[PDB]
Amino acid sequence: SATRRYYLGAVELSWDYMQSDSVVYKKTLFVEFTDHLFNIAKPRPPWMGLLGPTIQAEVYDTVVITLKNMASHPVSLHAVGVSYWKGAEYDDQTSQREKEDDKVFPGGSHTYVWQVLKENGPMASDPPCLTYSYLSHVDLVKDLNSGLIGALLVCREGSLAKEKTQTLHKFILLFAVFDEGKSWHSETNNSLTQDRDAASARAQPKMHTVNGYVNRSLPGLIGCHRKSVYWHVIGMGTTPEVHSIFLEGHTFLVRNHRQASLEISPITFLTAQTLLMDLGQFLLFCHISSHQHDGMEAYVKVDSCPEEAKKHPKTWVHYIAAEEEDWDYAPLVLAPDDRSYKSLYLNNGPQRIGRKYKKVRFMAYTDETFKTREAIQHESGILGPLLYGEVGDTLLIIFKNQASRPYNIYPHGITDVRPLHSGRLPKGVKHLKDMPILPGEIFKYKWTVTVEDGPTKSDPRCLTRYYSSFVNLERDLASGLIGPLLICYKESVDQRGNQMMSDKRNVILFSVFDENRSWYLTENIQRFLPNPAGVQPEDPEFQASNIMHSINGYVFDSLQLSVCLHEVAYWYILSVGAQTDFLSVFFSGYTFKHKMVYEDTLTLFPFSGETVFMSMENPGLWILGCHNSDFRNRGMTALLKVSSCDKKTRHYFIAAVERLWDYGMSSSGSVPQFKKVVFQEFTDGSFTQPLYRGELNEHLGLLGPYIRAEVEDNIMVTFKNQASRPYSFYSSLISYEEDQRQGAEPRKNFVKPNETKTYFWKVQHHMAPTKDEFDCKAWAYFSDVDLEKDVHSGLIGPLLVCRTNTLNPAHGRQVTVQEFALFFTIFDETKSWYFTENMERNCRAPCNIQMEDPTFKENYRFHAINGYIMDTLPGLVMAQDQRIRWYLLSMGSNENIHSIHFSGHVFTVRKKEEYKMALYNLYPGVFETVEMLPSKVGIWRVECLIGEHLQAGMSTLFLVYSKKCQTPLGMASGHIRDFQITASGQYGQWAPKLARLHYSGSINAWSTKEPFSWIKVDLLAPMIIHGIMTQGARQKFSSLYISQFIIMYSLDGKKWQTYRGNSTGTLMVFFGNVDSSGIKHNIFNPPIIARYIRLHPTHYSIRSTLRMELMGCDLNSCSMPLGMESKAISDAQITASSYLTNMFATWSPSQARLHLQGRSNAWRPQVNNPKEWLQVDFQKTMKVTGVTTQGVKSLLTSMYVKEFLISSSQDGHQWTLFLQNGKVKVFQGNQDSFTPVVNALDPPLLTRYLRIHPQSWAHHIALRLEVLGCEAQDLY
Repeated sequence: SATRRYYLGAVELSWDYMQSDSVVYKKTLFVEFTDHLFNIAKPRPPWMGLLGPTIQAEVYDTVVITLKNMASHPVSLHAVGVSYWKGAEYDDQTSQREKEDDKVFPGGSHTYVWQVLKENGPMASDPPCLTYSYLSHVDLVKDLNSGLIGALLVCREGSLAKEKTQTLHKFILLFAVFDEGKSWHSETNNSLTQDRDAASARAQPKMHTVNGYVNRSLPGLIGCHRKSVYWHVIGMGTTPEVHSIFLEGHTFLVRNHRQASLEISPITFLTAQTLLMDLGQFLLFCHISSHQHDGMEAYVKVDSCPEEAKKHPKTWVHYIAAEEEDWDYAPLVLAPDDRSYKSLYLNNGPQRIGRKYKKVRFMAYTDETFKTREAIQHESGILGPLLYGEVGDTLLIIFKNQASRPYNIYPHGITDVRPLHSGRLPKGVKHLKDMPILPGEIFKYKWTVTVEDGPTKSDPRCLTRYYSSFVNLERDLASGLIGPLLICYKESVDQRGNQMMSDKRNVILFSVFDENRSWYLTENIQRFLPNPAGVQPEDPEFQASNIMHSINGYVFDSLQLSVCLHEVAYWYILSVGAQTDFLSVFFSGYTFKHKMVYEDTLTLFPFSGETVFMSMENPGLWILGCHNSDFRNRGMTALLKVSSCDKKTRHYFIAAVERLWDYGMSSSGSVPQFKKVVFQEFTDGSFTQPLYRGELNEHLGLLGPYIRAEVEDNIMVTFKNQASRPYSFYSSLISYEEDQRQGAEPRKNFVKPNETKTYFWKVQHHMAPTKDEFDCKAWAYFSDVDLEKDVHSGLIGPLLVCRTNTLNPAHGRQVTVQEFALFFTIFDETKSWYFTENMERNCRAPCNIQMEDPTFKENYRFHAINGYIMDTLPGLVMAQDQRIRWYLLSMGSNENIHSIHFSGHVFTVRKKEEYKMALYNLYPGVFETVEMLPSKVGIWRVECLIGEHLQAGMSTLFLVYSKKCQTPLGMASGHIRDFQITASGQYGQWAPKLARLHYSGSINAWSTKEPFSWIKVDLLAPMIIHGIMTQGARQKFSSLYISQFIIMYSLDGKKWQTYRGNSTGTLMVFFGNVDSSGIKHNIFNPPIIARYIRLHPTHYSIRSTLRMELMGCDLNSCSMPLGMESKAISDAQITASSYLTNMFATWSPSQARLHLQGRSNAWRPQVNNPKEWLQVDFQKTMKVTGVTTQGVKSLLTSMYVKEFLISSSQDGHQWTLFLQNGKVKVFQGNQDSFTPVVNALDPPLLTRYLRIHPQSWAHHIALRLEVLGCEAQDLY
């Protein structure tokens, strides 16, 4: 274990972005220093720029970061991906010492210790170094937008030394979107802002930047020739805004996958690897057009450095020509609907052109003179002839510009384009991509595929690329110059062109052809419109009619993809259009194999493309489209008509009961109660009595019941709508085999109010997790009547499909792993099905009801986790050292990208191989199952780090408790005072005060006479109650067994919850022994967390007499034993002043084990004096909650220390006698030799050594002690 010590410091510096180091924007950044004196800063490479110093560590390493705060605003240091103990200021219930790390005030410092453990180490199938980051978590939004961020690297064991020899040449890239408006250092005009507008200063424009440098001013990026340079990418977006980072002529490698671009969602860490096999000053630019206008571009100045079954290249002769054609977007559609949105698109008027437009389409030809067209199918539509090619293949693209405008041909994946025989390119034309081929010219191209652009072994068989004209980046695509390119792997495409066993080669283009930018715009205006003078350039309606959201160039289900049944086929999806945001492309009830993982949502970034692989077996007609509500409404749909290519019943009952749901504002002027519809499980088919939700299912919240089923476990879900609107039940897994009866009619569910419908399907392998995945895979079910509105209303629930023999048969769920499903989304109640009723009931006059007002929409917007806003989601309890399987999922609009983070925790993602991650980025429709191992006990916060998403409140608290803190809570010991105990009634003799365990006389618990007599005990603070003792009891010759009570608990004394736990019934019957004496100590599994417990006896054997004792530990679960009876500490650590070690009866300190008998059963010093001690070592700074001294009975004589002391020391020399308020606290040791006496330290002592001084004893000093406490940080 090598300790690596850094000295960080947050300093305010006048950053200047563009100008290598625009306007001088004040920024606060982490700056490393040489020593703790904080005088000299370590030199920084120029390419780092506005980025915190890199912190590197290996497995089993430890870092001691001393963070000073020289700024004028509070700063913390919250590392990600490493283990540490209590830098986040949230509710965790910890003392002042453990809250200092959460926030650091200016002029102060704190020594964080992010010890790296084996769980943080990369797996075998992972890159040698993993990319993480650290930041300031005081405010998140303002901190990130103020530049406070660094980098963190967790490499393999000893891998730093090897990296020194074979330098992997790692680059640290920060794709920051720093916005000066929402930063810690935003314009100070807010002070005395009257008559001095803050918007005059350009409204603090956001700066799309790379490492703090904008518009190609990165002065340090220098690669090496033939060098596999590694990249470490960190995204910094407070707002949910994406980026697409491209490298000129270079393709990245992430997870052994050929990423043509970097999908940089707001907060993302990834490790890339680009094999630099070329010289020149390349460009690292953002390709999405709205960000292409921005300045997120950089220089990659690669330089030379000193040195230390087709299988042949085949030519591809093609004759592509640009032809002017009148394209009909929706030719086979019916009349436009009244004056709806369809009439905006497919209708003709003074401001509307209609469905026909003048464009240019890439047309194939069978000759070099371009005088004979080929056969173009209706499926392709606007797409040109298909282009392909294995690695190392030449593509003779003979291109003729038959159209009246200069157009050319150029691929996007292939980086080697040769102009056939060496010819002189005209002046000003450096490459073949910007060649303006004049009309009639037949200039040719040759595309040689290289390994650097071909698919890898881990990648799918073919790659989804495209070819298009590049004379103008926007208008050429807007005019219909698009075509597919298939860079396939070797031994998969023959010399003819068709793929080896090309069953159904289907290409779909989810792209938007903005007809406002078509080259033939004025021609369309003066041809297809009656009076061209009526056209206004700035008319929003005229512009709106131009835009045509189309699939393959078809709008409003004009494209009918006739796919065969029982047939295996591929789908190369291409989102290359005017869209500036990702598309949640989905197939109706069709999971597709993507990244070696089955899923029913493919996220495609602009100018990208991902191939998928699905086997068609579900009959019936389906609607392929995008999850985006608006895009599907504008016409981004297609009929995936799949007809027959003619050559353990786990029953569930779900109802959409419309219940008044609040977002937890009651616990977080009246509480705004919103009416929402939610799935709900019901016991019987009449939907009268529902399944009550126990403590283990309390975390579900707004979600529906767990629809759990194993492989080949045919689910049967009966759904009856208890609502006002006709909702439905539909999950992506439902195999509608009943659609085979007729074949073509669209599926209808539309379950009317007070109507019932049955869904029955068999779970198949493709929806089950694979061998390399976890035990249970997550899905979702919702309503397909209106996906967006139904989800916004609250109809959503997880459908877990697990592997064989994973769910426990008795409980119906996997018990060995604590399953936990989460759902992140934004809930704008202005867009709910019940919005009118909710708004009337929640906001009455003088409310200013304005659906267009942004602040009004904010109030109805709720960034919630499972329906709860401010860390309110209850029911998150996990046992330490126990496997957990979180099912993270999210669904919604395009602003629904979240960065799930478990504070002080990391999780493995067995997606394709066993990968390791610490910040998962979820996309709408993506249902990913992860597994985590809880290390430290306490309260940690699950949160999304996406700026205002967390600021508005998207976060929750989960509790990790130790299953070893079962200490008595103080009932019988007298720690629980009598005034805290109250009851309602009593017996003739027994009283509520006299309820202590093993009390004097016949009194041993509480007893009562009148029925329905509850008794409650106020613990004055929430505690994890692990159970209540139940042994034999009696009184006045009345032998009585357990009284069969039911427990109610509450955190405030009002919200009384009945406990069921593992019980399927609404309550758990706490029975036990039967005569008078059997020991049936009740167990709370899962434990009860409440400030108030209450006992309600139901059975009345004799009168009510029982036997009880509260057993539980506190919130921090620090009552666990450090280990004395378990021999956790070695004999060498236990030293004594003297001992009476003998032959038969050794009296050495090594025999001080708790509850050990025999001749050698305890420790007895040679001299019985008050100055003796029993110093024990921990080898680590350990928190000591208390000391439980005990006596012993050596043969016949009974000896015990009646009173002892404590003397702590961090090294064994600085002994400190324990003192309570200045007077030595001499704990009461023992009263007999057979019963331990607990003596809690107040406050608990963190120390490496402590001494037990036996001030008083009986006969000979005897000490069978046992220390209590939990592990803590060292004092580095």
